Amino acid sequence: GGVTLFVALYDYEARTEDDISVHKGEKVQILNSSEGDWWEVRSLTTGETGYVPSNYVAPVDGSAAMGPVLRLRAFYN
Repeated sequence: GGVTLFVALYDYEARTEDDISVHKGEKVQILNSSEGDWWEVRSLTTGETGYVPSNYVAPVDGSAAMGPVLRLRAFYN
């Protein structure tokens, strides 16, 4: 099957040469989630890659979201 996409929850502004800026709502592909705190991602709006805080992204779909979110997603699908 295809990639599981993630979405930026919050705006994040890159401060160094290692991180990347993302804007809330932008989708990303996860490249390296082998650290808990910082994840390497590909921006699906710029094509750039770099690290963002793991807590600033969440899966777009799937099954780990709280029950009310799963129910609302199903209702509007």
